[PDB]
Amino acid sequence: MAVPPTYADLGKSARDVFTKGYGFGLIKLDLKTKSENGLEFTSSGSANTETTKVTGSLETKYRWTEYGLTFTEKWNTDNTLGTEITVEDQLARGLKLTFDSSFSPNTGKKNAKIKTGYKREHINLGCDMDFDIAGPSIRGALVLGYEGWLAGYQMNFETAKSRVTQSNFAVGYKTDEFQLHTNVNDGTEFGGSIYQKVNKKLETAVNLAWTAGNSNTRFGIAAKYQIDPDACFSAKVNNSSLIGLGYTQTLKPGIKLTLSALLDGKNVNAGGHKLGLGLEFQALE
Repeated sequence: MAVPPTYADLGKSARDVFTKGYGFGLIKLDLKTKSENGLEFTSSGSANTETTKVTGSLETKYRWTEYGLTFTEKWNTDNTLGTEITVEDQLARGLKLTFDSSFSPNTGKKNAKIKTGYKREHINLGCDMDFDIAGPSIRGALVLGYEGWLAGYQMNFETAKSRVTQSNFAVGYKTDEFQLHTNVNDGTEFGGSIYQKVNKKLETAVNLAWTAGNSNTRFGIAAKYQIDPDACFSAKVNNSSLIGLGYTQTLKPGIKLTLSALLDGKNVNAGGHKLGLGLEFQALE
């Protein structure tokens, strides 16, 4: 059983480029300190320095053994409450148990979800059940792996009703320089993502999806261009003429500067620019 993170290859390309990147002109912060002693500490969030609009999250995390125990506690300023604790089973190799807590906006009480992952040498099985008091929802995930092609489908069955609430789908193939994954988010958005590497130049990813309702094609391309070990520029544009770039610059061992800006080609000069300035601090050594 040599089972790679195939489920993770379904959205690694897509999630990064698909995200809008709507910066309100504010500051993003991230600080992560790792120790291989069960300790992981993360501080993250965004603050608008124009008056005082600070919303973020604080993560108290526990990391014991790389492929063993990971405890995640996080609380958002939005009052939402997130928990995810993962334990890898040593008897059943490829068996992953994680206990999740869903982050309640108004309730303030975290809610219990049970997340299970079984890896078979060709395909990945995942059972995730969110327990609501009036009607729990059980979502089943299956990632398929067959010579050259990688596939996935995650379905949400709502026992609160008689019905599926979310339908997620993934298909594609992996090649030396090209990775393609067709991804579906509900019946409402279905499209494909292409990951292409330009040797020693830059790396580009394409995401475009069709959204049910009208004949809309959503097209977007992102490329991360690295010239320096301490400097890498990542730019993406969406077919809505929206150009957003993020510049990652390392200022000495421990400080990452991330400049991000979405320029609405619709009329940035008179319509406004989207801005995100982010500092990422890390303690490893």
